[PDB]
Amino acid sequence: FVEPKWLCKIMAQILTVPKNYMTQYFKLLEKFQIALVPSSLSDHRPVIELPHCENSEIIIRLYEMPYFPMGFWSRLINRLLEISPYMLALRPNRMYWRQGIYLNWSPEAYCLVGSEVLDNHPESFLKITVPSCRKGCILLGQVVDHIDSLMEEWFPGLLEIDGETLLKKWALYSFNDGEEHQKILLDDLMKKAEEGDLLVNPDQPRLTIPISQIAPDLILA
Amino acid sequence: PYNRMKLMIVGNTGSGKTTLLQQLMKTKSATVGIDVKDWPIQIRDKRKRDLVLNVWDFAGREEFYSTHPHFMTQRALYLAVYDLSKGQAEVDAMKPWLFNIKARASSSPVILVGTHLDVSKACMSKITKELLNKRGFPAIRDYHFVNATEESDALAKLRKTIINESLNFKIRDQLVVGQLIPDCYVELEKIILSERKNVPIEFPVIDRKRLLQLVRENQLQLDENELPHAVHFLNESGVLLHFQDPALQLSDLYFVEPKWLCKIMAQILTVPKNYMTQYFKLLEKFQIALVPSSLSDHRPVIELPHCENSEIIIRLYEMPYFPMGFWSRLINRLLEISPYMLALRPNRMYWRQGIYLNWSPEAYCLVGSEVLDNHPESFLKITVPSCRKGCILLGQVVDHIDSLMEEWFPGLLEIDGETLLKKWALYSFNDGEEHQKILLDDLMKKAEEGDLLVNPDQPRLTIPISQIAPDLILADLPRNIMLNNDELEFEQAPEFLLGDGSFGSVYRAAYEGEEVAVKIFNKHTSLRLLRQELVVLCHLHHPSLISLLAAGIRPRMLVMELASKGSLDRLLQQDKASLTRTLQHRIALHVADGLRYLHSAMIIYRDL
Ligand SMILES: Nc1nc2c(ncn2[C@@H]2O[C@H](COP(=O)(O)OP(=O)(O)O)[C@@H](O)[C@H]2O)c(=O)[nH]1
Repeated sequence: FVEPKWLCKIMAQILTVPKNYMTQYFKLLEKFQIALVPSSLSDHRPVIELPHCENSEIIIRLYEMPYFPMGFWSRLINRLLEISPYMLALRPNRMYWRQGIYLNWSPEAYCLVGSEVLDNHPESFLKITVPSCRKGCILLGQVVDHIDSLMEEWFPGLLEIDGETLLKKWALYSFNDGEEHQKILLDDLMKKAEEGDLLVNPDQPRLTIPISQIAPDLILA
Repeated sequence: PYNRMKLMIVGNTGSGKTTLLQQLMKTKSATVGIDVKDWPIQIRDKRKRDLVLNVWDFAGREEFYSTHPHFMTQRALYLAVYDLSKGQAEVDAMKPWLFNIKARASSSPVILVGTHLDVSKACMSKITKELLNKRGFPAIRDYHFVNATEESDALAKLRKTIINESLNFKIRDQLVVGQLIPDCYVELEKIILSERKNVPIEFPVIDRKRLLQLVRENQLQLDENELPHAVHFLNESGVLLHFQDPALQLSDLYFVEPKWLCKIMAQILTVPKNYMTQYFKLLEKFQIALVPSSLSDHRPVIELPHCENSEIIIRLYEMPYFPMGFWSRLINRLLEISPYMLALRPNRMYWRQGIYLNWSPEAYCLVGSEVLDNHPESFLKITVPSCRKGCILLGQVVDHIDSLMEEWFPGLLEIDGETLLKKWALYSFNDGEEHQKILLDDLMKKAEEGDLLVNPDQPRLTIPISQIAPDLILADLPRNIMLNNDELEFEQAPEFLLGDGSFGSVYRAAYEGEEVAVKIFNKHTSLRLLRQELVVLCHLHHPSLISLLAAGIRPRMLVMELASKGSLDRLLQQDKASLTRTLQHRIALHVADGLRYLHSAMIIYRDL
């Protein structure tokens, strides 16, 4: 491509609306993240009543950052497009919007990534919900690896240590027996340093939780 | 004579209703709820029939539309005001309302009223006289171009027309305005009207004990067993509202002064510590609770697992518009009450016009409005996988929708015959690879039950009617049950082979070499009753309940095991000596075991 302003203008032409290069046109249209148009995806979370409530049947992980980078969700959705299967086959149900994916195989083999906003917190979050079963652990591993790879490849400044690091990965655990609520949130690096044992324990050590059912990407689960 | 009738003032937002009403009753702010009132018309003619219309000034704004179909009845006259100012398009903007008057109250008059005559476009009578007269619409009987905010010969003629058109109602020559009632009913109405004043304004509700105390404290001779009929009749006339249904805990509370109830319930759609639970119960009864309205109206992209025309089953439902609270009642009805198995909670993704329950990549179900090109009508496409669990889901969903239509919107099924609701079934002779599923009206396919296949002009192609409409052929049930008609040896016509006299239409036949008792459920009725009985019977499996052998569509029949010694009643009549103490005990034990198993499945065997 010589004279790049023409390429850039032509590629951005369709976001407001040579018979040989149609296929190359579509290929580089996907390379610019224009193709299913990832932009204009209604921006509105559709109500989703997951099969599994109960703090002892789902695994949550957050991803905190001051704002989502510009083309973050587009590249993420494109990256997660059926490239994260529970098994090693079956095509899953998928319900995209501008800030989420929600692949869903079965009532025990689903995965919902998607922005979730909290009260009294101007930051942005990327809560990931996943069932506690084996297939769930597999999905959580794949999703976390894809996100981490995207961050390291496109937005390096979000990982540069000065140290708030501008990206604090949380892991939501609930000592509260699953019945009670308000999952205590623990920074991921602290739990990594808590790999010496295989459990987490509160001030009252009668309670305990295995680190597998909190962050099964650290312990090889 | 009961001189009381409901006048309902329907219309769109901003068009003059409360101002027209203030000038109709000469009674010299956006409506919230339905704003009930009542004005008495003292007719000065020789027939000085002092009638009392109770008006219902319906709110035009859309957010309240979910609760309006609860307050649209037959024994009522309708107005329909439509703001002449924005002419030629405000008439085409109130066609939904007229279609809804048609669906809910199919035989009630409608007096079109064009307000805003001061500003401007009176040639809107053209579209009124061409498109709005008889093409699927609720029998318009007068049309006035009136002003509001001032009385004149226009409003005078409009008021006189309301009076006349009220008195001459005559549903099947009945003259609603002057029918007869037991005098105790009007006495009860007068004591209720007096109780309207002596009740706290913050809570006008009255208690069933307070009503009993009131009817006893005066000379009203209404017995306790008579009160339901009376209070329900006063309910129909819009005096007091009440809900005798025991599913709710409200039957002890009788809503007097209904305008307060309606306003209070619609209060939360714009935003007494004892009745919090009852509050929520009747909030769900009005379809307010998860708020089914304000559900973002935007279909979220859904990439189903299964493309390919030979792996999904489609069914449409065509109608000119969706009725007012249609999708709300439907979503509420489909709320996990349609499981693939007979357990597991499925994933659910609601929006304002869809549900999409989803168990597995082969056990999903997506109901939801789908709009087509070059078709102003509305559709209710239902997608479902072709497997067994899919067939089960399609059966349940179709039955729920059909039930809702027959219960709430009867006018959408009344045959004149376009019928205003044409259920399609999408089949694809195109081998599944190719596309453009040929659409076949369901009734035509029902008449194609003589065979078990559909065949095109080129009969080399064929499709089994199971993989098109498995609710007609008995495939939606578990445990495929058709009776292999080659092995049945039934003879219907002779009374020779009646199972016995007065067992219904149960006959005797020999199926697969053994004698069986075959009930002929065939009649003018549809497969509703047969499929209901087959669903109930298909999963019982107890040694003290009659076992199901087969079922057939040609004709509609049931095949069950044959009890050789007949019913117990005949034994008690004919051979009393055959019963001994051991046999009597065994019969009692077996019937007790049967009832025990039924109650273990939460089923009530009505009479025994
Ligand atoms: N000039 C004029 N104004 C009208 C007429 N009818 C209604 N309006 C205006 O329309 C408004 C009526 O609002 P309303 O119908 O009560 O709203 P609704 O309760 O939602 O139906 C008032 O502000 C009136 O001034 C009319 O015939 N002539």
